[PDB]
Amino acid sequence: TPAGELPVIDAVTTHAPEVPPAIDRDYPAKVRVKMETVEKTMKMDDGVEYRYWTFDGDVPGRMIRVREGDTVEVEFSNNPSSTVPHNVDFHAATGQGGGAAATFTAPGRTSTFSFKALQPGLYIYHCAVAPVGMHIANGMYGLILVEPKEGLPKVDKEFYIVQGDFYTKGKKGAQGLQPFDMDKAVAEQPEYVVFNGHVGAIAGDNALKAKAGETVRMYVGNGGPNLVSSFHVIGEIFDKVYVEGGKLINENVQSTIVPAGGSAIVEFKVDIPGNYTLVDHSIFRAFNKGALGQLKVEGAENPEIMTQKLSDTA
Amino acid sequence: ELPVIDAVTTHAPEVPPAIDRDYPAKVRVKMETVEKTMKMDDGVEYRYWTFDGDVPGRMIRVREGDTVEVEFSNNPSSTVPHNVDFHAATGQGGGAAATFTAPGRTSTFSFKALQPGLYIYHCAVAPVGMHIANGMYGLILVEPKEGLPKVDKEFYIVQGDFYTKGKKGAQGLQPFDMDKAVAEQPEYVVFNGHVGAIAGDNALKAKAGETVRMYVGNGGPNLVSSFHVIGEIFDKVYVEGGKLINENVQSTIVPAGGSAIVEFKVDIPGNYTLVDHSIFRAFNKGALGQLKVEGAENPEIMTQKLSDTA
Amino acid sequence: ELPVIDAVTTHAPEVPPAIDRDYPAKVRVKMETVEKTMKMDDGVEYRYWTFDGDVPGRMIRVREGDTVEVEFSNNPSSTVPHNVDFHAATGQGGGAAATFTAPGRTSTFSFKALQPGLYIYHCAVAPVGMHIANGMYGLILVEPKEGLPKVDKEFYIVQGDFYTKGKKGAQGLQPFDMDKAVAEQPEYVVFNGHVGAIAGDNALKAKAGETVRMYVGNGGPNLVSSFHVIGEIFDKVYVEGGKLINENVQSTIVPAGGSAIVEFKVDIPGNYTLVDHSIFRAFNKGALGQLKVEGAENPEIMTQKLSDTA
Ligand SMILES: [Cu+2]
Ligand SMILES: [Cu+2]
Ligand SMILES: [Cu+2]
Ligand SMILES: [Cu+2]
Ligand SMILES: [Cu+2]
Ligand SMILES: [Cu+2]
Ligand code: NA
Ligand code: NA
Ligand code: NA
Repeated sequence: TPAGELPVIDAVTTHAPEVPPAIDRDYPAKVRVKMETVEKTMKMDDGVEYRYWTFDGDVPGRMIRVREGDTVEVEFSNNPSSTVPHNVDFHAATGQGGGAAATFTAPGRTSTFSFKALQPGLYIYHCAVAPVGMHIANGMYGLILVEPKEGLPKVDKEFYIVQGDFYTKGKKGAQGLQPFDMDKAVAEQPEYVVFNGHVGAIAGDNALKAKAGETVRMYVGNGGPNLVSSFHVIGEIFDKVYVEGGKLINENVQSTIVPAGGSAIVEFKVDIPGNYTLVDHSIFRAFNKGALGQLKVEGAENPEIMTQKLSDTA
Repeated sequence: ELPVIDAVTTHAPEVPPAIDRDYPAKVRVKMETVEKTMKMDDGVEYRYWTFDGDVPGRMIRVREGDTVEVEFSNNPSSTVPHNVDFHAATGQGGGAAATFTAPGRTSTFSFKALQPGLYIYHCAVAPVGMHIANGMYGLILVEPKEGLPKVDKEFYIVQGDFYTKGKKGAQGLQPFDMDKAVAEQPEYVVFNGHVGAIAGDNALKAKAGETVRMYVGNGGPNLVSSFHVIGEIFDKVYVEGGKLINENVQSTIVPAGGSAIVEFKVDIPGNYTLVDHSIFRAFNKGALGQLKVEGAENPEIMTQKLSDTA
Repeated sequence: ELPVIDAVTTHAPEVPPAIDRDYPAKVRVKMETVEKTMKMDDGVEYRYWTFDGDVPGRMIRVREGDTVEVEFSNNPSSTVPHNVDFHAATGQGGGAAATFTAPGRTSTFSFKALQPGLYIYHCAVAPVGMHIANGMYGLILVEPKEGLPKVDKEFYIVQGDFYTKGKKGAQGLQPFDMDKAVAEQPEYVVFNGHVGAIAGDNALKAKAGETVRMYVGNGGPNLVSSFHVIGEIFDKVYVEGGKLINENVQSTIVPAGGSAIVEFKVDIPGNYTLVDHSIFRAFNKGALGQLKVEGAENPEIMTQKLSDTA
């Protein structure tokens, strides 16, 4: 069926950690997506600035949500102030470079192309301009969720989380604007490992929020470029894991691998209030390089699941 | 309320016996944190921080739906506080906040084991990486309500990476090296705390024809293990320690802060070698264990060298 | 006893024909270990240690329940002994002890392939890591008794990490660098022994509409691959080379000393890139292959650039 004969729907995309609403369609549609590539200076950590290359102004790019069988029409613009061309490779797309050749766009230009989402899953998209590693390492990646035809189960809370490793010339903590360091990248020796582009992006005042009793689903991406994440939530167990973001489901998992350029979906029920910490359990990444997020859960205590310190004695 | 049962815990590589119970119970566990100097390798000493005096901590075995009440003691000679985060526990820090214990003090708390699996537990005192890197980790097995299938031999194996200021082989007491840890460049990668801890005279033992199950933990702090047994194939793998079962696997990933269960039947006698198949860890950094199998040879499965010609 | 059959082995990226046998057989395999200098990249030489003259070794294909008889020769020009450990073999060293062969000698031994799967084989002479790092690894496929599903194209792909004294790009003969190996800091990461071994004029080839299966091994010694095909999605993944099947996976882990099988149908023409998606390995260290697919375009699946405006 030609895509021009399908009803046209403007995509609802979200900035991390938000997720677009679930799709209540039982028929294919032509989904129009607008993306802009912007090079901009942002805060990586306290007193540390970095020149990010972004989809739509932050890291990761905005999340896209479509249904298996949809045609995705992408209007791809590269901001005039950009120093280099950019494009996008959708791991959800079947064909040359996942769309990279069709979306090769110089600064001040706009490209359009479309692809059919043939297979459900949770797919990384990222820039593929040479040198690809640099474009990825500077923050050009995001997730597109392709729902199964029948949809996914309903859950109370959904979060959008993408891990990435960053390579600065100075050591972590070195102040000022820090340029990209190709040698550390080739050596796979990052200074920062973060969720959603920046240290503390989903921690402290920016923590994720939920209420006791709610079911939580996390769409977890790994833009890399290099590291593989042992993803874990302190204080919780994964009721379900879509292994490597695929169809296969594992259960009762404490820590699951997220491949580089890959993904995973994890689900768990937050039973009792508390502060839950997302980490890459290659643990020195979490507590020394920034691979640390927080989930605030409010509600009524339940001693039957866990008690506090009942006593301390000599 | 629930009947109270004293936990049977075991020092690696031993495993507690399977649970013959069909009802929930309150299982009492005693844990002590002890800082002590032990041998890492020939002529190399290390200041370990341990649960119950060695690395890994003692294995705990409970049943889905049990209440686990932990009596947590910190030796008076300890220099810092310690606690425990059970990946099996649901709630704040897996119990870390409730078990924050200064030297010479005892804490108690409890949690219900809601989900079966094989869960790492470890200290979570800041700086978390250092407490883990010094050896404070172990495994707790939460059986399914119906139990696990019977096997002849069960082993308790936990990999960890260690960071010494001196190069591997440097003699004497070797302090923890924060810079190498942050860089993820360990000097030692071992099973159960020390080079040779389950090799040579400390090898695991079985008999030909017996079914073997290994509960494999990875305390990290940083490395991911490509776990493999030289000379054998995994008939079953509980993927990442979860419910999903894989079969006919030669090498399986054990995530950092994660686990795996593998099963295989040892068909013929011989020495079978446990390794992290990121192989320079095994044969240069110490990630090497041995399973000695006794019994009658069988040429139909494998022969010795049949001929040597020019 | 058993009928005797001479093995059909293949040079990468080719795969032996599927087995149309419904009965067990004695499959005779001849292997020779050869040390030889070859091109790693433009103007870069390396002293490879090989099974049968290249990296990886030739692929072996047998049926579950077969007896594999190996005639193992070590070329007289070799400087050290070599052997082979089959991850498919059950028993001492996977055959390493039985095939320990000095230069100019020949060893024979046999093993029964008890379990189906896709198994790494590699040399295990001390120092094991160096023998592997110099290129001594390959794959043996043990079919299930009922065989595998039919596919149009089958490819044989093995990733390996290499450790040279000089930085990648340094011209001339590059010796093995033990220090970088222990640090797991490779200069080259390649498919099938060399930069470009399956790219450009050596690219893999298929036709639009064909189903493709890749037998993907990771000889290591150290790295774990996030295997990905740019422009495609894995319809099927035999997780870690085992019996378990995943679907709709973009990137799958290949453990060190492990394997994976992936399947996908190439719908439209184009150049598809095999990479380790630890992406600096692909575009800076050489872990890059190409699958060129010819056929008729289909804008319904993907279009070219439809417009370029201001
Ligand atoms: Cu770009
Ligand atoms: Cu990609
Ligand atoms: Cu501690
Ligand atoms: Cu933990
Ligand atoms: Cu050799
Ligand atoms: Cu091996
Ligand atoms: Na829960
Ligand atoms: Na066996
Ligand atoms: Na396809």
